[PDB]
Amino acid sequence: SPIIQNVLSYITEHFSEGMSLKTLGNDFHINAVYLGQLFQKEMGEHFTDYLNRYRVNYAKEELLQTKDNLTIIAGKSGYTDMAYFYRQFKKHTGETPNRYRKIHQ
Repeated sequence: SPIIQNVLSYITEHFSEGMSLKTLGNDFHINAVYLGQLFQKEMGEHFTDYLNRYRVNYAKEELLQTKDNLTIIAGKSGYTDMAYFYRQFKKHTGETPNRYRKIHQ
């Protein structure tokens, strides 16, 4: 099992919890800088950009499947910084969260 496979699978299991190269490095006992570099090499993008797309893809479905609160949904998607969530959702869907909800729900 190459390291990259283990990390990719780990994201699927834990995407909603606090996660970074540093927490992954600690969990896997592997140098965090190297983990980031290996990720950039194999995936063609930064770890955080992959993780944001993954989280936003969850958020966008949760926004349509529920009438639950937006901040609550961001929390369930792995965001604690709401300004950051707002930026990231816009980046990965092309729309603001509540606009996306409006167009598609």
